[PDB]
Amino acid sequence: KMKRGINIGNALESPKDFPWDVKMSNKFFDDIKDAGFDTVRIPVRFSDYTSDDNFKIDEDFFKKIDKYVDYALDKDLIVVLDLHHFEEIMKEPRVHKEKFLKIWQQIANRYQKYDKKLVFELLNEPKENLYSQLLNEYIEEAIKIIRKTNPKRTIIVGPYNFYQIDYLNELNIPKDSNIVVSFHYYEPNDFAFQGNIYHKGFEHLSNITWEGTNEQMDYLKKRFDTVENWANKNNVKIFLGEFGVTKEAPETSRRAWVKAVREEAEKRNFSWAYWELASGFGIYNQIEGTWDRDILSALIE
Ligand SMILES: OC[C@H]1O[C@@H](O)[C@H](O)[C@@H](O)[C@@H]1O
Repeated sequence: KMKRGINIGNALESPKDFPWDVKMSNKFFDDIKDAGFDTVRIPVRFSDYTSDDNFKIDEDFFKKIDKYVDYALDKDLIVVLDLHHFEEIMKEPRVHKEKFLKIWQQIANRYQKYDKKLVFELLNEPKENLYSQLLNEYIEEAIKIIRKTNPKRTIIVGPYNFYQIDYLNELNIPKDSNIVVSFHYYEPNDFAFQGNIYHKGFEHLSNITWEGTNEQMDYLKKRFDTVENWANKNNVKIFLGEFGVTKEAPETSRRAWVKAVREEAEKRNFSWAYWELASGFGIYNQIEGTWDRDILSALIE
């Protein structure tokens, strides 16, 4: 099902009391669908909308999610609903385990009848103190809750340290046929993030190139070898849930990197979703509804 996807980023994963620079809008799903994408990824920071008791998700905000998911779903888009930027659980996972499992109880109860095309992504980029042996324990506990109301819906999990290839070996594949494994890919980091203010440590880089040299192509291929090999041995399909390049980077390298990564993904039967529609990594002007053909051409011929 999933192949060509895009993230609506820096939108609903914004902090509850500080919105970021992209305003979610139904027109987005029209233009994404018409561009050739079959899949949209929607990061949502539900953790900012809980009664911090039974951890009841604010119904107001929750209705906002009904609006866009239904609209997206009523265009035949696959919608990955993604619990994004749950920051407190990365610092003290043991304190927020229950808050995490309560959150997925509500989500699964509420969209249990929804079309197959609605997919669940449990926890974006586990990092810091939520290390693998806890992450796996919480992942198994969340799937068994979800599986009472959503027994066949697709569920996406990912490894520790920002969904990193290097931590796939520690990620446990659950007892379950309907699970996709996701990694993120932005290597090399200094080229992909250069000049972006939101990427702490990268904001003052400048004019770094990716020309597609043989060593550069070789590295990319070996990194993707590592993931394919893992996925073969574990009989799971892989989803490249985020990849992209900031706008500040050199126009021509940006296109070549994105093409090369997209191509390598498809070459190995990976679904993918480009990091980010309309923000600092974007390829789409939210004010005029126009695309950056130069980058869009790299993603979809
Ligand atoms: O999704 C994680 C992060 O990635 C960056 O692209 C966004 O600009 C940041 O504000 C966000 O914290």
